[PDB]
Amino acid sequence: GLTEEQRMMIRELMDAQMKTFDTTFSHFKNFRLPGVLEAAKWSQVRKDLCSLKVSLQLRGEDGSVWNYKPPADSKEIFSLLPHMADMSTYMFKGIISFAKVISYFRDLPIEDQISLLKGAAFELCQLRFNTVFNAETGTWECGRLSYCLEQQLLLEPMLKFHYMLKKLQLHEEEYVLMQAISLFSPDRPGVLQHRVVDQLQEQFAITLKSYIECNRPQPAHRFLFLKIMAMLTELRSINAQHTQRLLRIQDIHPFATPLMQELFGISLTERHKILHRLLQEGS
Amino acid sequence: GLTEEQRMMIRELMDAQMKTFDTTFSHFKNFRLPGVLEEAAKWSQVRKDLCSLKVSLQLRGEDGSVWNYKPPADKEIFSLLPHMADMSTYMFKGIISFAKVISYFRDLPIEDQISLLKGAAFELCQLRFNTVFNAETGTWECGRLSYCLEDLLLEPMLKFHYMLKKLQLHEEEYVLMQAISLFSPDRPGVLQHRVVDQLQEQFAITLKSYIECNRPQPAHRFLFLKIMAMLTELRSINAQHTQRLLRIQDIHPFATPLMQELFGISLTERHKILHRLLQE
Ligand SMILES: CCC[C@H](CC)Oc1ccc(C(C)(C)C)cc1NC(=O)c1nnn(-c2cc(OC)ccc2OC)c1C
Ligand SMILES: CCC[C@H](CC)Oc1ccc(C(C)(C)C)cc1NC(=O)c1nnn(-c2cc(OC)ccc2OC)c1C
Repeated sequence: GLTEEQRMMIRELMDAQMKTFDTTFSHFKNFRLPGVLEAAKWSQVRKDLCSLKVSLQLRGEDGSVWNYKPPADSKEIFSLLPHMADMSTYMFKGIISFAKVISYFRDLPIEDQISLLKGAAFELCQLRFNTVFNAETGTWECGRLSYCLEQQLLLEPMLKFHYMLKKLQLHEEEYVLMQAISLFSPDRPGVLQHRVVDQLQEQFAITLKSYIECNRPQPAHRFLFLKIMAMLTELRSINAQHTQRLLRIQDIHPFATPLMQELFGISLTERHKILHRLLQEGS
Repeated sequence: GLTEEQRMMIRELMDAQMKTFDTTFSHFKNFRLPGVLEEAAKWSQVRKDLCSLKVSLQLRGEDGSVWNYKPPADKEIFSLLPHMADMSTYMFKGIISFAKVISYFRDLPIEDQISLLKGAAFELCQLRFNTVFNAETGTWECGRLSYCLEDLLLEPMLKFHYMLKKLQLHEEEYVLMQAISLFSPDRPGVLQHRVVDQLQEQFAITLKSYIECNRPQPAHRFLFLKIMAMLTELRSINAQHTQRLLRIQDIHPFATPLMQELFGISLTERHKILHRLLQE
């Protein structure tokens, strides 16, 4: 059905996903939590966060449950950001390990490996979040941790993206191929090997198109490849929107972890020491 | 009305209660919380104890947020023990200060003060908890903290709080219950048996007189005897749960240093912490 390299290409991506995606978040610990007790600069920031209002649930090995309901909109809308920054950083660290396992990624120059991950970090993080997202309950089920949302919501692009993508009912192979196509974006800022990364991206897209033809005869999956490519384009647009929105919040309320600071621009390898160090460390 | 000495008795008890009862729990900080992670017959008795009064904890925040802790189901039954040990220790400190403000209590020998507090600590604590208990929601409202019961009256402690709240007692009747319970002449280790009994009788007479003077005559003709019956039932619950606490401590230590003295884990030589608090 698939060519020998296509079969090996999917097997490597699926193996990398298994080795680097902590779906139960069993190794996510020592994270911050909400404590137990210039007009437009502050207004426009709040206008977006209301759509992303979530309640946190922390289940334990003994069966107990901690549940955090967020405060209502009235500096109280930034109570969950230190936790989300710790969670995002943990997810990105798994994303970094995902790229290190891919052979086509290791052979790139070290600065291109930094540039590619810097542009696809948010996109690969939301793709993984979609696999743990529950469309019915509106909850991201992250093992011990759960994030439950609190029409006017779908107006937010990130929310509409997760519902549209979950509605496609993608296989694990299609998800990990989306991650590869997003990661190997030749037109990211700072990329040097534009041609090599572009050639790699094209082979992943062909492999995705071929895989869909071999496993989706159903009419519900008509034009699924073109739908996926459109979603990846939309996710890249959402990346630019949220990355700039995040910088505004950091400007008013510092919350980014040291690794997240490198991702935002707050020698290439000299200003990305943590990312450079993580790219040299092995699994 | 009441005699001037009876009025001064209530005025001093109310003054002590005002100075020593943090009704809003504003100073109850730095407490432990459940984390985010033959001996058979010993554990057999322990499980039967903890599963009787399982509660869920709620934490309202200054910003309006709410933390809520649901307990597990049947070494998992020990998750709320450190928090309650912190809560009981804080409550008893206010109980100790309550007795120190009473002049009739300071004039007692230091050993009798230890014996009385040792036997009335649990009873005076549940009486104070009853005033912050909501019968409708089944929740003890301790300011920022709330303890909600989990889906009862079969348990005596549970029916006690509902029956006592049903009486709708005044502040003066509550603080008189505390005095009658504190000045129990038949506590273990009490020496001044006659003096404490005479004091308890004066508190009881004052309580009976207060009810006759501030309540409708026929509707509350047995309200005093209802109160005495509740105090009798509460003293039985004391020995039952204090024995229950000794079992749990034997298998799983959780009691704070002050609680250890309260349980038996020279009367002043084995109650040095309690002795120090009575001196200051
Ligand atoms: C599915 C979306 C994720 C998350 C999981 C349930 O949903 C949220 C829920 C509630 C909230 C608030 C409003 C209550 C705080 C936020 C979020 N979402 C983030 O916290 C988030 N998601 N991705 N990133 C991110 C990561 C990055 O690389 C490390 C670079 C740039 C990034 O943002 C441009 C971040 C910071
Ligand atoms: C009814 C109101 C109390 C409390 C508030 C909701 O209900 C509980 C709920 C759950 C639990 C567990 C089972 C989950 C731990 C326990 C308790 N109850 C105690 O934690 C308690 N209440 N009083 N005392 C006490 C005090 C003392 O000196 C002041 C001496 C000996 C004492 O115990 C014999 C204690 C230790």
